[PDB]
Amino acid sequence: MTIFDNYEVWFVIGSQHLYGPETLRQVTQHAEHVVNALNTEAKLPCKLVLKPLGTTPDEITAICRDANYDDPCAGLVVWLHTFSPAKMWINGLTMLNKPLLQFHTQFNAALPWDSIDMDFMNLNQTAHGGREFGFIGARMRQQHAVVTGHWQDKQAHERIGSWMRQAVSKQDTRHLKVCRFGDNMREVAVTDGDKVAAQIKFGFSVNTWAVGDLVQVVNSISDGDVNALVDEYESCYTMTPATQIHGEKRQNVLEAARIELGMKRFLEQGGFHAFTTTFEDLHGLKQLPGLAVQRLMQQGYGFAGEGDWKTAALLRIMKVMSTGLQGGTSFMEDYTYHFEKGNDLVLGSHMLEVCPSIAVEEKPILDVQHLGIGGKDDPARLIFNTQTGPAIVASLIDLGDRYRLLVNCIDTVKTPHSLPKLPVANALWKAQPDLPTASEAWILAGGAHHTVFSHALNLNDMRQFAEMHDIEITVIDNDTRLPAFKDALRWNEVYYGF
Amino acid sequence: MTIFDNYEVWFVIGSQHLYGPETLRQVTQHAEHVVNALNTEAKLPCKLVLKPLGTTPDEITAICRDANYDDPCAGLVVWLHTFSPAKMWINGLTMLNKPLLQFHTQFNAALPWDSIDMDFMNLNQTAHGGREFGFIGARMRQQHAVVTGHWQDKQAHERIGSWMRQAVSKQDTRHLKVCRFGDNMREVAVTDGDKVAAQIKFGFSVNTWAVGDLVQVVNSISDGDVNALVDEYESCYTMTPATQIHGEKRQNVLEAARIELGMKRFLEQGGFHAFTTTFEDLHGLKQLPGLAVQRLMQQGYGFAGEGDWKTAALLRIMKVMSTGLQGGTSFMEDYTYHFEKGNDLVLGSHMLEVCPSIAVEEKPILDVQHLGIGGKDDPARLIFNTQTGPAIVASLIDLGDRYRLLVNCIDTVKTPHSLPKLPVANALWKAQPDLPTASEAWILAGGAHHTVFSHALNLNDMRQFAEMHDIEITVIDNDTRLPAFKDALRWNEVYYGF
Amino acid sequence: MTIFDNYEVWFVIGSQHLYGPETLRQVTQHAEHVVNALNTEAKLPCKLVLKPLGTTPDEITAICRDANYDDPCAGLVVWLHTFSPAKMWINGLTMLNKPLLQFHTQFNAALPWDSIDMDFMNLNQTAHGGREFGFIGARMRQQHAVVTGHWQDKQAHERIGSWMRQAVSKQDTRHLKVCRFGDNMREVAVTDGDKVAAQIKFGFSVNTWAVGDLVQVVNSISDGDVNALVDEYESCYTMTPATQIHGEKRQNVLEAARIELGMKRFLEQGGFHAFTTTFEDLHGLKQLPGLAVQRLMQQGYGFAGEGDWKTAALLRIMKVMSTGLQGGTSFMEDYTYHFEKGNDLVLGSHMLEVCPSIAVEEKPILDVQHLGIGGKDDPARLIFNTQTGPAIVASLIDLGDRYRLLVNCIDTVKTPHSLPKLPVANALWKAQPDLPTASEAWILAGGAHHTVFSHALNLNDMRQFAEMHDIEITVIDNDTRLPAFKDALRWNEVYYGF
Repeated sequence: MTIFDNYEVWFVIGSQHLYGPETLRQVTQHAEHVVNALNTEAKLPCKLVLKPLGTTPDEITAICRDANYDDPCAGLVVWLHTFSPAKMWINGLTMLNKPLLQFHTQFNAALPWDSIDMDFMNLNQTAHGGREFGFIGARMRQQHAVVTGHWQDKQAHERIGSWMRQAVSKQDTRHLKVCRFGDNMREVAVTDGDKVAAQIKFGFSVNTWAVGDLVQVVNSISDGDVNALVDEYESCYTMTPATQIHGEKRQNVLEAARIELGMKRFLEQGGFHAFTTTFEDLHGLKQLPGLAVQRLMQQGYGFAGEGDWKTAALLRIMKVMSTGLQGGTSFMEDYTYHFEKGNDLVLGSHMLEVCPSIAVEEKPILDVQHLGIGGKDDPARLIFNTQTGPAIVASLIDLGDRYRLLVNCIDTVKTPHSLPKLPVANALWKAQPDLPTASEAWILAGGAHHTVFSHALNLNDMRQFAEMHDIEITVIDNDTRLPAFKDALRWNEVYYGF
Repeated sequence: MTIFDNYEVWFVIGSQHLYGPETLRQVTQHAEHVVNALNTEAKLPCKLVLKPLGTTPDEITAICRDANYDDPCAGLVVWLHTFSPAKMWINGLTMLNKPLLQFHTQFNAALPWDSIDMDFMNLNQTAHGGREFGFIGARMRQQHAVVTGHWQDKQAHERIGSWMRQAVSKQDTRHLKVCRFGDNMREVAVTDGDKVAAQIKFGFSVNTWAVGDLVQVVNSISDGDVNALVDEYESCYTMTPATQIHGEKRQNVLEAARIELGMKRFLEQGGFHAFTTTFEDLHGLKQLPGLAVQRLMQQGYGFAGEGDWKTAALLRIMKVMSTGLQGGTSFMEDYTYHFEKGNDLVLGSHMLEVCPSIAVEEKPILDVQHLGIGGKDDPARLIFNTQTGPAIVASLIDLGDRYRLLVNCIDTVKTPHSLPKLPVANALWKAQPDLPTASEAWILAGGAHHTVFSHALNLNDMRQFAEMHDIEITVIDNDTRLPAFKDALRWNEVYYGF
Repeated sequence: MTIFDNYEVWFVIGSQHLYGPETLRQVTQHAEHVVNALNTEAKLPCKLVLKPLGTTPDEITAICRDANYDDPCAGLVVWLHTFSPAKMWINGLTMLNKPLLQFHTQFNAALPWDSIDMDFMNLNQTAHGGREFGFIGARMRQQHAVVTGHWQDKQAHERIGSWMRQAVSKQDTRHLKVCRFGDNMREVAVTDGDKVAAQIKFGFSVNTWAVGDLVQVVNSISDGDVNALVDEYESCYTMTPATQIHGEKRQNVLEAARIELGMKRFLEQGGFHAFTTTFEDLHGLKQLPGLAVQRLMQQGYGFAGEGDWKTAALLRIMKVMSTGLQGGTSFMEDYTYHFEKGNDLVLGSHMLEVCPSIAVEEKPILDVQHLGIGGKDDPARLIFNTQTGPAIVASLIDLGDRYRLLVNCIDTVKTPHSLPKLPVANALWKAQPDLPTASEAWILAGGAHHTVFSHALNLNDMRQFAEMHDIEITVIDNDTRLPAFKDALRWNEVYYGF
């Protein structure tokens, strides 16, 4: 059902062939226990596969070599059970293109004070075997996450799982394809950048199909398929008068449905996971994609406005990252502010394309469209309010020589009064320290008007993402002060400038 | 007539106000003498304007301040007639946005052995004044050029003017706009890159207009204007049978003409200096621009193949750069090779778009057109051979964190046999160390299949260009040997890495 | 027979799916033809295996994933028959742990002037395809080798063959295991270093077994096996009076034979490819291994003196690298100098251990003399002179933070007089530029007394070895002038440090 089902994390036990046939018989026993117990009762993002024992250099190397080849292998989890001379792991860890997590754990939870003896110690001694291995990861300067705790520790399952979540995100993105329909909005900087660099670093691809190629597909959709989707609109949304049968903008709705169906067929047949649109190039289309883009976002496709491939891929990444979690995740742009002592708010939205995934209700579908921008018909769109609660906004920017991920922790809030004249959906939030510091820190630290908004993911998730891809995370939240913030920008600039 | 006539170089004399009103009266005399003589008899790319004497700090700052503000000022050439203490220049030089050359010259050629005294020595002491000014330039790591010689020395004139050329090239590029008709060829790397970086570094802009916008201007061109251009095709070119009036592909000639006029009206109204096309987006166009692009390249515009804005911008830069010189500057792609002991040759061409400024003859305008690529009607193009003699091929590439300019010296040669079946123009050359070494260095050293070919400019011009923009020049010529070539790549990597 | 024959180089063809089922048929035809002919008629170090066409991104990534997994795959030679957009290669080149060479070739040698057309040019377009691929290697800063030439050019074969040698070399060294009997000689800096850094960098393993473990195996070898080897000694060497039956040191010949068998059985059962010994620790051994090490060197094992694992390894690597070539390859030490005008010579030798692979005649085998260093009985050894001709002397040293490969081009020479009182085998050469400059340069550039001498290999092989492992090559040859030599040492220091 889920794309987590297409991945596994390998459970690899580290130790040494020089123990004994019986001793190693005992460690597999524990391993088979803990792994089964975790798969059944730990509710982890995906499955753990116990691999044979990593005892000798050639076997550890063999595990890594298989791990690289196996496309369902999203990373390794190594339990350092006994004492596994890090030198065996060298050759393996050198070749290994898949992430690693050391689970620094212990079979028993309490120390058996009265029955502890050398034949115990000579089995289960992760306390120092774990540390020897920690060194070689540090010495080689490899990522290597670390989680400590007993294997039944619910808090440890939580940390282990979020790591698996990132490990899976990492693999998927290697195959993530973005389709652009036209180029960037002219004279814009932040949405521009080096697609080659992005593919090298993250693995996602970005290529552009001419709006006309889309238009051909849009124009081939049958009137029946068109009408069928409008029946699903009628059942999913609250149709305004102009929207219903006999309404003045009834045709503008069918045209929207058509476009959505053309964009769907196009993306499915091209195998794409995200896309962009541009209002400066819609020759052949009746209206700018609105409703269409909203529903596709909800169905899982990433998207960003004016040719903005970075955000579009980021949306898809974070959408996949959020699978099985409760929360929304949308393309988002800061539209305007409300200045008021103690209640500085940011209204978020876009031209049209906001994802219903973050909504509360059942969404009105209107046109009231006269969208002057683009020079087209009145586009259909979903209008709605955004759910209340803790959220994050993230932006990935290209600084030229490296990437930086800015994430601002925010809190969404109910609109204080209705919004009758606003023909687009809205999100409304209080930005973390406070608006001035939040905005100033965001502006100082580069980084853009386009973001991904998410109720599902949090600061902890984005920190792991940044580490997993070795990029600077710039954090804006309740603990942000600008002097420290500025210093961190500088000190990171020399660090990541290497 | 020339765009060199909208620019001038400022002749600034350095001295110090402590010499005497009459010593200063004599340096001005020399300066007026020198400057007048050079404008009259040195045949320099553009005019020298003698500014007032730079004797105090405020005076020198004022001159730099003016130089910045004056759009026609392409740079300064400074003569240090006497000692002009360098601190006086610090504030002027810290704000100076224009490039600078020290003309390390003297009024007298010969030393007047029998008359020389302190009077003569307090006047004209460039021998040491020029060295004090060198210090400050080097101390501030500013890219100051130096030419040493007597002011009448015709070799100095040459090098002085060669500099003035790059100065003017530098200013024009700050206003160079590129129009892209669609995006990069999909999946292609070299043609891609950071348009923001390029604008920051070189000052030229790259933005994309929808083929639709062009298509609109192509369709509005009137029949009379179309047939008028076909009257100049018939007068300029040798028309193949299919090209003439009752010919089977007369229609395809008229359609090329209209594409040309549409492209020219669009480019003129947009104020553009170079442009690109992409065969993966020709919706609304009858045929891929061939003839049209070739005549626009001859008329001055930069152009490159598959949304390749760097090479297109480069073509325009090098065209402008080559004004008043031996001409022959074109878009080029290395098409195929000829392997034979002591005669390894490269055939250069492209799909269609080869500029006729490098032609010998006066060229056939054929259709024999089946161009499968792009999937449009049969293109009109110009077939011709390239002139014999020394040339260069240049490629500017984005290494992500910086740019590299590759230049290969070459020698074009008349084809040994006719090319009756090849429906495109052709260059044919010997690459200068030899083909294997020249191709291996080019491959090793980044940088691509698209190039700017030129008879009119040489390696020393490109060297100054690279100096002027502070970028690596990777040189491939008769003196190239691979081990040392590779070492330079390494050592330059760390140098230009900060 | 060779260990080259357990390795294969993959012939990987770049193209693109958009060309057509028939165009792609023709490239596979050329491919089958090229590869087939090279396997038959090119005499390459090992076999080329043609992989399926690399046409789409997922196919190219598959090929790299497979390439990594397959133990016999030693590298890839890629021919970009057609333009093959390099972004398709990114995800694969990112994971590719195996070395790559672009063979910039063409199916035809001569341009078919009278028949060449778009058809021919749709197919066969390496001239541009190879350059786009060149870019991506250079942008990703990967080591991609390149050879340009028609595929029947015999010099291209030579150069491509040379690359494969290094490819096969690199894989074999990944499995190379060194066995140390004792630790490094006390207070020596050269032979000491980080064995982990080495394993990380090169993949060979160094681990010390105690001499008591070797002494056990030596003591367990039966008398009949010992005598069986003394038969093979009598038939291979010229035995001195004291060596022959009834000779005063006949029992010393048996004790060497018994030690030779003790080490060979120990090395076989351990799976070792190279080893070291130390005279400060020979407890339980009747004599220092002398003839035993020389014959094992001949038989292909790596070896250096007092716990010098780096050189021992290097011997094995360079012996394996040289398989099928004509030349010696011996462990060596710079024993003494001859100082004369125009006849400055260096006598090479060691305590005992000099490899008979570099000898001329059939060697005398003596226990001629009393080795008074850290031990007991007079050891047996092989006395001989070295071949004449061009050679190289090399050494890998560890500068703490990185490795450096010193290579001095030399010329061996017949000994101008007999050597009747020297009981060790000797080499004698005239070091390039000259003895004062070569020895200074060698001392200035870190490295040490222990070296690998080799007639078989040359400077070109060592240059390719250094690139393959991204280490500094420090070359000392006729072209070496010291100021420039010091300069490079500096400029490399900053390049490789960081």
